[PDB]
Amino acid sequence: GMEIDRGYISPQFVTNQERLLVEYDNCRVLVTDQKIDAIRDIIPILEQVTRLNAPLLIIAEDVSGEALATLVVNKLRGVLNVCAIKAPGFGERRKSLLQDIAIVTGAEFIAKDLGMKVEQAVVEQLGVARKVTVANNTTTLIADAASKDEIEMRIAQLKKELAETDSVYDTEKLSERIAKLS
Repeated sequence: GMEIDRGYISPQFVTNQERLLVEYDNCRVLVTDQKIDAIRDIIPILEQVTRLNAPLLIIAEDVSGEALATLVVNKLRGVLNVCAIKAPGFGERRKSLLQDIAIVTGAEFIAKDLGMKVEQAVVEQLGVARKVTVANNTTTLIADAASKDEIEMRIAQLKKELAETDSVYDTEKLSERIAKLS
């Protein structure tokens, strides 16, 4: 499946005690490049997802403070299965990867540059992954919600970048991104 080089933000999210893994089926996915720290930011979507009986994976710039504390407590006390991971990479590269993840999961990228805020997120904006496995250092998503036209559009976009790039690093990352999308 599709791998992300980031693991769980807290080990308290673990569902598999023996393997120290988070293991979800049919998981809803929040995709954002915003930091989630204030409890007010996370409460609305948490309330909505709790009603749905679905697991939730949160991908954000970071999750910390009271917002993280609220997530761990709701998981530990059996309200819902939820896990947070950091968005991969940095800067424009992080943005590009989140766009990829949004496409693959059919999520709306709650992007800071477009003025989208986590506080007004609704379930409609969440993506879905068939299988989610979160380890301490990596995450693997299996998804079937992607529009194949969107995938082909994205690959065409990345194709031009790959043909044009002259660095080994970007050559490696772009060619592997096209693989993750394919």
